[PDB]
Amino acid sequence: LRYHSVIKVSGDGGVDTLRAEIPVDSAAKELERIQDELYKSAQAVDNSPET
Amino acid sequence: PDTTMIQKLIDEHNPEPLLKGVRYYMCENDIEKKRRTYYDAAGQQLVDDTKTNNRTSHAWHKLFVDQKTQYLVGEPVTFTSDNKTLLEYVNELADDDFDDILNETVKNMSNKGIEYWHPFVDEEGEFDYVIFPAEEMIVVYWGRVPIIPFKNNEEMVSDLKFYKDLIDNYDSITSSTMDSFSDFQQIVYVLKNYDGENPKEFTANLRYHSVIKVSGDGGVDTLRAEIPVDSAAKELERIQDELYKSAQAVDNSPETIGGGATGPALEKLYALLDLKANMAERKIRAGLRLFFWFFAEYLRNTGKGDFNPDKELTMTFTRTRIQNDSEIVQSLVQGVTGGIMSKETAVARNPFVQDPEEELARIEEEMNQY
Amino acid sequence: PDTTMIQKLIDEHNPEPLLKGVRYYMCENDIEKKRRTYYDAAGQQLVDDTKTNNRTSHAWHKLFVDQKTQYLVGEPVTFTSDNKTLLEYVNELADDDFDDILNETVKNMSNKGIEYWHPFVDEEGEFDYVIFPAEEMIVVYWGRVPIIPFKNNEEMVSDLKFYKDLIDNYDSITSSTMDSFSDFQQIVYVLKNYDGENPKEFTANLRYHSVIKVSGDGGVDTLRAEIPVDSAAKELERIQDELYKSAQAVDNSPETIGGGATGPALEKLYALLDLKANMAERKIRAGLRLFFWFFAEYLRNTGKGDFNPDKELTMTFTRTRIQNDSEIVQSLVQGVTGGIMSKETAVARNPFVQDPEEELARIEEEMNQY
Ligand SMILES: [Ca+2]
Ligand SMILES: [Ca+2]
Ligand SMILES: [Hg+2]
Ligand SMILES: [Hg+2]
Repeated sequence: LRYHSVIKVSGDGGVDTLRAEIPVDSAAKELERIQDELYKSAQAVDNSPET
Repeated sequence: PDTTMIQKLIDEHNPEPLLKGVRYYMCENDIEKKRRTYYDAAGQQLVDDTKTNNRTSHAWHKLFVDQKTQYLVGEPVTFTSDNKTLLEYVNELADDDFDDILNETVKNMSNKGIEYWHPFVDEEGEFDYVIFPAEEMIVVYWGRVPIIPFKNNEEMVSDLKFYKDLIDNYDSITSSTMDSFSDFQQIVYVLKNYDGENPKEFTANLRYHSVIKVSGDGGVDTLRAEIPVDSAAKELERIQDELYKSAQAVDNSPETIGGGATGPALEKLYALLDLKANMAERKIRAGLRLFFWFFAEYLRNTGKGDFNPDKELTMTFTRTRIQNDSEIVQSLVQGVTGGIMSKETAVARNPFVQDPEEELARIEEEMNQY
Repeated sequence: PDTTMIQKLIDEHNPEPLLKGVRYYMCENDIEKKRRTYYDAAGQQLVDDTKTNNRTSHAWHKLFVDQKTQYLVGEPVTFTSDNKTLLEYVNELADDDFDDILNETVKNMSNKGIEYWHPFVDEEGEFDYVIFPAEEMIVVYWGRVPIIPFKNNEEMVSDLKFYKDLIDNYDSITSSTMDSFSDFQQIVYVLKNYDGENPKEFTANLRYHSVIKVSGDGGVDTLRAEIPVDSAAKELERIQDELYKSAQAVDNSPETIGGGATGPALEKLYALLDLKANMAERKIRAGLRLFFWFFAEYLRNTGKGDFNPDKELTMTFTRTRIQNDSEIVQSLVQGVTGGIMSKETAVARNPFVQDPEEELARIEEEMNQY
C-alpha cells in the first residue's frame, strides 16, 4: 500500500475506510453563543463591525 | 568579580524564550518541526519518504508587530522644552538615525519581550548609543547601571505570547489540508478477485494500457483521499478573527457592510490597537526618559551645561490614524459657524494641516490682503 | 592580505540564500523541481514517462516587488538644501541615470535581502558609481570601507522570506489540479469476465470500432480521474488573500462592495503597503546618506568645496497613491470657505497641482488682472 497503489483482496471481501468526523459546524455554532455570553458575563465592549 | 559565577550565569542563561518571537517574525514556526511518521515492525516510529510533508508557517506575527511598530514610531518623535539650548542638543542627537533605530527597538522589544540598548562615549569623544540585543544580556540587581531597558510589557514577554496558540493552530490546519491536496493525487486501488497471477502484469498493464483485467465476480474499487477544505475553511475563518482580537491589531480588509467610512466606524476599527499602543507608549517613554537622563549626565560632564530632562523636556508621539477628513472638515466648519469653536482650535484640528503655527499665520496675511 | 583565506572565504560563501528571491522574481519557483514518480520492482523511486508533469510557478513575488519598487522610487528623489552650490552638484549627479539605477537597487534589495553599490573615480577623473551585486560580495568588520550597503531589512532577508511558504502552496495546488485535468483524458477500463481470448483484439476493436465484446454476466466499468477544481478553488482563494497580507501589498482588483471610492476606503487599501514603504524608506535613506558622504569626500578632494550632506542636504520621496481628487477638492474648498484654512496650504494640498510655488503665483497674477 505504501509503495504501490494496491491492496489485494479475495473472497467476497473488500476494504472499508474509517475516517474521523470533524465537528466544525456544531462547534462553530456553539462557540458563537459562548463568545456572545463571554462579552456579557465579562461586562466588556465588542467593537466588531456592526452587520 | 568572579570568573566562575560568570560561567554559571552563562550556562544557566537561555535565549529560547526571547528568540521565540524572533523566529515567528521570520516565519520559522514550530510547525517547521512537523514530520509525517509511521510505525515499523516492532513499533519504531519512523518518518516516511512516501508522503510529502508540507509545513506552512504563517507571517501573522510579523504583520502584527510591524503594524504596532509603525503606529507608535513610524512618525518620528517630537520634543518640546522651554530650555532652548537643551532643545538644540536633543534635536541634533535625535531626529534621523535615532528614528530608524527606535523603530528597530520597538520591533525588537515586541519580538523579544525586552530590548536593551547601551550608551557610550565615542573614540572621537562624542556621545553615542548602540543596540544591545537582550538575548545576549544578563541582568541582576555614571552613578547608575550603564544600560537602558525598553520593556514590552511588565511581564517582559513577547507579544507572540498571547496568540502563539492561534498561529500554531492556523499553521496546523493549513498544512494538514495541504497534505490532503498532495495525497489526493495518489489513488489507491482495491483489487477484488483479480484475474492475473503475475504482479508484474498489473503495474505495466495499467500504466501503459488503459486496462485492468478482472475475473470472477470482483472488480476494482478506488480509495481516494478526502480533502477537508470546507471544514478547514470554516474554522480558519474564526481563528483568523480571533487572531486579530487576541493580538490587538487592525484589520483593514474591506468592509462588506456599508458603514465603515464614518467617524465611529473608524474609531471602532482601531480600538484594540489603540489599546495596545498606549501601553507600549508608556513603556517606551519610560526607557526613553532614562535615555535622556544619560544624555544629561554626558552634557554635565562634557561641560555643555547642567539640565533636568525629567522636568524640562517633553516628548510627543504621533499616530498614523485613518480618518474621514471629509467628515471632520465639515464638523469643524459647522462648529466654527455655530460659534462653539475658535478658528485657532479649528485650524489645529484640520486634517489638511501640518503646522498650526504657519497656517494660522498664513490665513491672517491672506485677510490683510483681501 | 592572504590568498589562502581568500579561498576559504570564497568556498565558505554561498549565494543560494541571496539568489532565492531572484529565482522567484523570474518564476523559477521550487515547484519547477516537482516530478511524477512511482516505484520499481524492489522499491526504486523513478520518474514515469506515462504522465504529464505540470509544474506552474506563480509570478506573485515579482508583482509585489515591482509594486514596492515603483511606490518608493518610481518618482525620482528630490533634494533640498540652503547651500546652493552643493544643491547644483547633487542634481547634476543624480536626477536621470541615478533614478534608473536606484529603481534597480530597490528591486534587487528585495530579491536578495541586501544590495551593495560601489563609488569610484572614472578614468576621465569624474565621480562614478556602479552596482556591486551582493551575491558576489563578502563582508567582514576614503577613510571608511569603500562600499555602500542598501539593506532590505535589519535581517537582510529577501521579502520572499515572509511569504514563500504561501507562493509554494499556491504553486503546489495549481499544478496538482493541472495534473488532474491532464489525467482525466486517459480513461482506464475495468474488464469484468472479458469475452475475447486475444489481447490484440481489444485494443484494436475499441480503437477502430465502437465495440467492446463481453460474455458471462460481466461488463465494462470505466475509471476516470476526479478533478478537485472546487476544493482547490476554495483554498486558493484564502491563500491569495493571505498572500496579499503576508506580503504587505495592495490589491486593486475591483470592489464587489460599493464603498471603495471614499477617502478612508482608499486609505485602508494602501494601509499595509504604506507600512512596508516606510521601513524600506528608512533603510534606503540610510544607504543614500552614506552615498552622499562619499560624494562629499570626492568634492573635498577634487577641490570643488567642503560640504556636510548629513546636515545641509534634505531628501524628498514621493508616493504614487490613489486618491479621490473630487472629494479632496471639495473638502479643501469647504475648508477655505469655512476659514479653517489658508489658500496657500490648500493650493499645496490640491491634487491638480504639481508645483505650489508656480500656482500660488499664477492665482495672484490672475487676480491683478481681474
Ligand atoms: Ca515551510
Ligand atoms: Ca513551469
Ligand atoms: Hg493564546
Ligand atoms: Hg510565511
